[PDB]
Amino acid sequence: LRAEQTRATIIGAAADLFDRRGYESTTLSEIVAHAGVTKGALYFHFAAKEDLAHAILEIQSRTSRRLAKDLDGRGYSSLEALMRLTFGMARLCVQGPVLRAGLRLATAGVPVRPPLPHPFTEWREIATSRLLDAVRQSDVHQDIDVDSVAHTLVCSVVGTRTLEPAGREPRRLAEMWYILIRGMVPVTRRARYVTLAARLEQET
Amino acid sequence: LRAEQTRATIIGAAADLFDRRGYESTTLSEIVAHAGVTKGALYFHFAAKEDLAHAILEIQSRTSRRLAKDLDGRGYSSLEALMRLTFGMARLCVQGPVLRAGLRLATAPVRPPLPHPFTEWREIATSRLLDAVRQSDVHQDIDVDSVAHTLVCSVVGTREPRRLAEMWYILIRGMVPVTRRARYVTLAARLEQE
Amino acid sequence: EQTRATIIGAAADLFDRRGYESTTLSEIVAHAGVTKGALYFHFAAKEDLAHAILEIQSRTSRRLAKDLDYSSLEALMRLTFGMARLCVQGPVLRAGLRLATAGVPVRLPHPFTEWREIATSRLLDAVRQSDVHQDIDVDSVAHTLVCSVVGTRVAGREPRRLAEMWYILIRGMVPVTRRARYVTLAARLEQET
Amino acid sequence: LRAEQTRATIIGAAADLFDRRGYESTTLSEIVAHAGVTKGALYFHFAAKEDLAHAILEIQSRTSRRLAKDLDGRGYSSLEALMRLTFGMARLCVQGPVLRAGLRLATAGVVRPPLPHPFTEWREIATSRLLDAVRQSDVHQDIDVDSVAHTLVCSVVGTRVVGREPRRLAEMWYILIRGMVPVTRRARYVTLAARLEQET
DNA sequence: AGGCGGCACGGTCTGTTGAG
DNA sequence: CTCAACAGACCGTGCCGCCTGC
Repeated sequence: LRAEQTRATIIGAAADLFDRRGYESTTLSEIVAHAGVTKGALYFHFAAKEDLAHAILEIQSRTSRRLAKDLDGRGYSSLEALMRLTFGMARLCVQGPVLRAGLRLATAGVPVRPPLPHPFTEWREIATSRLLDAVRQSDVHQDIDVDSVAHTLVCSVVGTRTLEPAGREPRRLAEMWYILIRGMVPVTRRARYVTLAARLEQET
Repeated sequence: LRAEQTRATIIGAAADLFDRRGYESTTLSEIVAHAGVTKGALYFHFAAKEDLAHAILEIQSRTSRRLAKDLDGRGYSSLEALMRLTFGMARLCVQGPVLRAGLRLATAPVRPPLPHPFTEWREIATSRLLDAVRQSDVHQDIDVDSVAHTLVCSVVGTREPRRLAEMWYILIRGMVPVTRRARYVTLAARLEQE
Repeated sequence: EQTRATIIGAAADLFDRRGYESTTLSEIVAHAGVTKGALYFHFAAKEDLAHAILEIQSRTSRRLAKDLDYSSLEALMRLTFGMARLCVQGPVLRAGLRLATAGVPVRLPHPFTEWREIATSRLLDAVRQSDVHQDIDVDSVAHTLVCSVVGTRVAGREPRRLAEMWYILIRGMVPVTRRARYVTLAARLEQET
Repeated sequence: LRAEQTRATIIGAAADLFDRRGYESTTLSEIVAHAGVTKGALYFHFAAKEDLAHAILEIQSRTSRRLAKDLDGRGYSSLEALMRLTFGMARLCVQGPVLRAGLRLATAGVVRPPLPHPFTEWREIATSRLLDAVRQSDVHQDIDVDSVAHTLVCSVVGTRVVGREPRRLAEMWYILIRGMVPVTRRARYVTLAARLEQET
């Protein structure tokens, strides 16, 4: 019946088990423990734990797909919506147990279920195709890089940060943009983005 | 240490399998068949599987101690020694897999009390990017962190070192004074291939 | 229902080659077209499926038993070439043959002690009519008669595998009197198509 | 090699459970406890339990060739060999479950050369040894050897073991001499066949 | 520094029964 | 005749350290 809800009950806890322990360390006895289900109830929705990793990566590529287009519509444009794009994933990497594992389950092991659209080329091209918009609007410089800044961006956005608690993850991201707009914005409206960066910290 | 090359060829294949697979993805089955010796010889140089991910990181932080002292033996500027160190610590993670596994192991667990590479590399910059402020090659206002948090996926997220100097421009155009900026900008693009 | 004969016939082609025990209840459902909740309204067990596929065999061995209209020795030799033309006719019977060989969760009488006890009655009654010698160990015959037809493949030539096998018995069992009366009754039963 | 003392302990208890419960039911957790080893001591000798088939049917096949070199040119005829050989398999069909499992695995392994296959290796030794048993009497000049080949191999099944084998075979041979052998050596070939049973 | 062996879970999935 | 969930061993083997005759 409505026990289709009793399916993300393990995903929201297999991600916390994926992000903290890693992939090849998450025992299915441990995953099925942090949930409230039995060894066979997990198999009814997932063939292998490789199928629990390729489906948990769709909950990431589809939760940033509806936050990079549905977030638009009205308000923000070019290099102004790129900041709000990050200050929201930075929240869901803290206030959400799911997609903070997808950032790790995309470097320490790619899933093996066809097809394989890698999420890094989904960020090193959603930013590039939006970074290209800032040159034709005088929001950034014109002599700067065109493709060497995108892979530089989705990079410091990661920064691993695990090592440190999830309290300085959305607030250190504000320092990343603080240094970035120093070598991009043509100085005139440089403080127009610092005013936004220092205020996007404590929200989603 | 005479015929100790037995353990010198174990970590050579142990690092290649820790890179083209993973840590636990690689078992002792192939790691002794891909190397070329029995398990009875493996347990004469190493105590366990974790002692490999403890003898590989301690050769990654042993190379991060030789090249770190080879730039302080000439006469570089503190900011110059820091930026010619990120091009040296990136020309090694492209060729040899014996040091690429340390890039792969220290991500998905080091054995105590060895200093972790992330904690070490992030404090190598802070110590260097502070004497680079005492020489007034870096402004005093900007917080020095500003560290390896940005120089992370330089090789992870995968000409290639051209991406390294591409972000050095964005840093110098912000933390380095506008006068001494013309030096380190053209002295970082001076050579991206060596 | 009609599906009662569906999850038992499609489950017969997946029983012989696989070996029953190695046949998953998932592939049975997938190869029958039914559901995993439809099987358990008609069987409720994979053990109850074996007893269900042997009952359609033992009740077709006693359904061919209603043929007591020739000589008592012939009302048995005709069953031999009447059984070889059944275990090749479709997946059924063969799946019952494959199941009876290995572990049989039977109980429908015994798997083979019905073809050894009731395939000797239609032979002992052929002794009191003097088609079989009265001074032979008759129980020693049925215990060593239900093989051969089991075959060394458990080609396609099976009647000749049994016709030139029946001849060995009709030389030391059936008297020299009516010996050819059943020798010729094998080359004529050797032709099917 | 002490492993030979252990590898023989595992393969023996494995064939005992193969003879009774079959291959598709022999629990691996029950073998190591029925033999006296551990789950890993078995893996050092057998990866998967398909190697408990190419190691059991390897003995069943080699012991067939070891019961042919003892009867090479010993002095037996071309039919006296198959007579003292059918009671040769009657040995380890009761005294040892090893070869007893060999005369049972007719479904498992369904096929991979150069495995002799326990039926092509028994139809051959029957057919290619009756070609000389049709010359020096013993076999009539009309009995198709290729037809009794598929009959001779099945017949060794005998009983429920597919007792009751070492005595059911005696009647199986006595009822087969009368219908294949001349009436001059019919009472002479059943001679060392009624006595060729009171010990096997 | 051997070949042989000790336990234990890694995950895959099996034949099953309560919601409605 | 259904979609759901149920526990449980099924077989691999991974990783180690006991006494072990090639």
